[PDB]
Amino acid sequence: YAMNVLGNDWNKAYKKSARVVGDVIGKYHPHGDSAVYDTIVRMAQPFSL
DNA sequence: AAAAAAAAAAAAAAAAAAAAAAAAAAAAAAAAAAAAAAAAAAAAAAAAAAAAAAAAAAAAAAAAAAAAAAAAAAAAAAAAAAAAAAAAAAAAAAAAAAAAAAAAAAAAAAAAAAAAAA
Repeated sequence: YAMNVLGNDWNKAYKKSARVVGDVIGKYHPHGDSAVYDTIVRMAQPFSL
């Protein structure tokens, strides 16, 4: 939801993980940046999902 | 073959550390002035020594400041309670010599392989 609200569309330039993690922690998910970045990393990997 | 403990998966909680770059301070370790202390020379004020002397303890005795007695009154110091400072007694400890177990080099000799001769 945070990535969709920011505008990280599949046909647009990449945004840094720091910005997305900061937006998620600030707005929606108050549980520390390291876990959120680990979830983003696992979602991005081609051998996990 | 039963019990027990490690480890790994992924979203969660919470931490820790190494360097660069300049300018100032603070420890901490050195050369190097600078003065005590000590060994070994010559040198020179003090004790000795003697004769010669006269200044202060004895002695008479008055008298004038005195130390014990009496009294009143003020209140310093001593011993008993508590409450802090500061030092030996005893025990503990981190590196540190001693011992024991695993990694790397060593060649003796042979299995398997590669290569070529007639």
